[PDB]
Amino acid sequence: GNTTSSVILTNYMDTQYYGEIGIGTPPQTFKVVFDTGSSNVWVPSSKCSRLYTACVYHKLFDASDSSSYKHNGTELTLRYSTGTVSGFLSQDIITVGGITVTQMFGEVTEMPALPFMLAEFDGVVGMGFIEQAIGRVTPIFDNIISQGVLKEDVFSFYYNRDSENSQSLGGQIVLGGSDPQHYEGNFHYINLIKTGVWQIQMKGVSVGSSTLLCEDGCLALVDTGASYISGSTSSIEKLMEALGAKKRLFDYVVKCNEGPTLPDISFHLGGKEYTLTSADYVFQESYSSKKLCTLAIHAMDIPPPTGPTWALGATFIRKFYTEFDRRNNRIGFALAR
Ligand SMILES: Cc1c(F)cccc1Cc1c(C(=O)N2CCNCC2)c2c(C)c(O)ccc2n1-c1ccccc1
Ligand SMILES: *[C@@H]1O[C@H](CO)[C@@H](O)[C@H](O)[C@H]1NC(C)=O
Repeated sequence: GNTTSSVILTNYMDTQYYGEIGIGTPPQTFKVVFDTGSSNVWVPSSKCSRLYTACVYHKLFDASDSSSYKHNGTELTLRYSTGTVSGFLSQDIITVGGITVTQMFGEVTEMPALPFMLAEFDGVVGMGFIEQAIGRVTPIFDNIISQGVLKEDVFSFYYNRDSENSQSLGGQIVLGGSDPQHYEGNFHYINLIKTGVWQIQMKGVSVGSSTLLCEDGCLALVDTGASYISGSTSSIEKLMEALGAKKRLFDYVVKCNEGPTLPDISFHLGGKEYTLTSADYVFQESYSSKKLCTLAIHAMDIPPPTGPTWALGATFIRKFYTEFDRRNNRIGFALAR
């Protein structure tokens, strides 16, 4: 094809980057996360019981008001690291930044308050492969590819650092290419181990001088939907000990005064070193000794086949403009701007 389509994203507190999609005729609009760590499209359904408070706060899809709706009704359960959703399959017309696709998506009827009440987004757009799609439903990007409209069989992610300003731009996804306005230098491509998962080989994690972890290799899933960089509980508990961070219920803290003194964290990928400074991974809300600052790193035990793995989420993507190459089954990284 000849076309490139861009989706503008909203940056919510550096943890959620969401765009807009339209479903049905006339379009019903939803705030969605474009997730490379999953392959299914879902939105909350009007058929969701209002005893799920998450369904009371989010925008619901009503099939009754869509003229393009095609019923299916097959049940589906989508299990994620942070929680689970259930619903049934439905078919309709989806609009993603100028591209219109006939897509099979989940109408969510069971949506727990934890974590979904914390979500600013209503639904999810899975950017993974059909190999990871629950119910073997064709993912949205495969359907866009089938239209033969895109210049390249690629998609890119730009996540902005700045969240507290307007006119700034929260982020951007480019379908069919990369925006050279948002990166500098050249892409360094790392090939995927196998097709089916946006996962690459990682050959070490360095805290300061020493390569404290992942010597003899480990895995790294490049997940656009993950707020933070994650590792296994054992890798994390070890990394956090090295930094001097204190384990809480869910997230790790450090004394705000100690934040800028923290050592650099480096990730060995495709023979290159991808380094994060303490400015990149500490939520530096203050410098007070009497205050605690959160780190944009946490533990996540991802079960097999995918895991155990590290996950390079928004924390990593903010520093490195990421290109997802479906044609050559590789991931490209470049310094973001
Ligand atoms: C963001 C997201 C998604 F895109 C698809 C499915 C589930 C989630 C929820 C969700 C996460 C999640 O389970 N996944 C798995 C599939 N790929 C995306 C990340 C998640 C992860 C793993 C984190 O390390 C940190 C926050 C997370 N949020 C989260 C963020 C903000 C508020 C509440 C939760
Ligand atoms: C739902 O869609 C799938 C497409 O893979 C089809 O094989 C199945 O029979 C459908 N069920 C209904 C009730 O339309």
